[PDB]
Amino acid sequence: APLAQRVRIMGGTNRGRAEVYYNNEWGTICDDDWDNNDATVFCRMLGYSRGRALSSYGGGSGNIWLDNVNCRGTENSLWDCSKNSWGNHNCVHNEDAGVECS
Repeated sequence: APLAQRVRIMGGTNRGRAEVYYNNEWGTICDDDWDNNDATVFCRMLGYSRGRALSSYGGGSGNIWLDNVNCRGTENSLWDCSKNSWGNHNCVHNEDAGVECS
């Protein structure tokens, strides 16, 4: 491993705006229907075991890629979740969803 893989942060929280990489650009997730099940799926992708949804975390820019995300909670990826068409939203970045992963 690189040295970069020989450090880690344990027993705390990673909290912030949830972003997703689609069509070669980072974009954000509207908080419409964004819930703990969605947050857990998102956080699982980063190797965490639980996510809590933070409504209207805000602060993003550019594309809003996802809206009305409706995960069962058991998906390995947001790509497996039911949601609006990618890039189909009626949102602004004040509504950008966040997560507290742990």
